[PDB]
This record gives sequence, C-alpha cells and structure tokens, in this order.
Amino acid sequence: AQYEDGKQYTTLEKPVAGAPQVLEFFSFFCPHCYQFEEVLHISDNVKKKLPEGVKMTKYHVNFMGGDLGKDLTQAWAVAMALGVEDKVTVPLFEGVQKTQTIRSASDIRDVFINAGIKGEEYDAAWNSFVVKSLVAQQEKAAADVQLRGVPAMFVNGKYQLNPQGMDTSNMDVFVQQYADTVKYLSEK
Repeated sequence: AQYEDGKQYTTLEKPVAGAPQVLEFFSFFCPHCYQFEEVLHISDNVKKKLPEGVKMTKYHVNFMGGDLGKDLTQAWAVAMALGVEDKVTVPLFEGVQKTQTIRSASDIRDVFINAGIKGEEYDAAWNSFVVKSLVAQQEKAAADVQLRGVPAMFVNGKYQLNPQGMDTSNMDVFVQQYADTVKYLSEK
C-alpha cells in the first residue's frame, strides 16, 4: 500500500477510547519540538489539511527538564486556559533552548508578562483549580498512551505518527508528507 503501518505511522496495541481527534505532545526542552514549532510549523500545516469538524489538541509533558519541566506543564495549562498559546510558545522555546534565560518559574512568568498577560491574571490562573485539572488532563493523556518520547502526534487515540519513516532531504516535502499522513489517518 502507499501508507503502511510501521512506515509513516504505527498502531497502538492498546487503542485509547474517547481520545482527542488530533493529539500532539511536546516539551519546551525537546529539540525536535523546537524545529516542529519554529522551522517546520507542523501543527499549522496539519491544520490546513485537516477536514471540517476536526479539533486539534497539544499538550506539554513532564518527563524532560525535571522541576522546570513540570513548571512548564503548569504554565502551558495557564496558556491554554487564557488562550495565549500563540503568544508564549515561541518565547518559551527560545528562552529554554536558545537564550537560556528560563531557569525558574519566575522566569517563565516573565515571558507571560512580556507577552502582555497581567501579573495578577497569570498568578490567579497559575493557582486556579481549573489549571490544576488542565494539568491533570495533560498527564492523563500522556499516561493513556505510553508516552516516553516527544514530539508525538496521535490520531483518534489509535494511530501514532512515525516521522522517522519519511524523507528529510527537503523540509517542505517532509512537512507535506506528515500532514498528508495525518489527513489519511483521520479519514481511516
């Protein structure tokens, strides 16, 4: 076939019921994740090819960067609750991996402040039980699917993208193959 299990994607032995349609996992500590966001724009190019009726979800993971890794997961909960993912994603990545100016929770906070979220609003979000449950959601989804590696995308809780089995000579071709694969899986 042109799409085969074990080539552009793998199937879960243990399919996850109720799962989000398109589910993405990342860490701000994850270097391929950086590429995925700033060079490849994977999430975006996937979106542009997904059907209609298809919501995209993206969650942060704990297993990279120890204490800071967890702070980042809580911070991304704050980002999701306030709907400011698109304003903090890049400064968080560059603060962690490029400039190395993110070393603590206060430093993560500064990124939000500089992107224009109010001090009070952030701290109140940070400490809210709505954010607690959003953190629980992130962990539960990663737990539901054996997650020991990022970046990772799952379609309908059954198919996991396998970018290792795609061409990387050309970045644009890699991205279209990836998005087309997601689309294929989504129609399956």
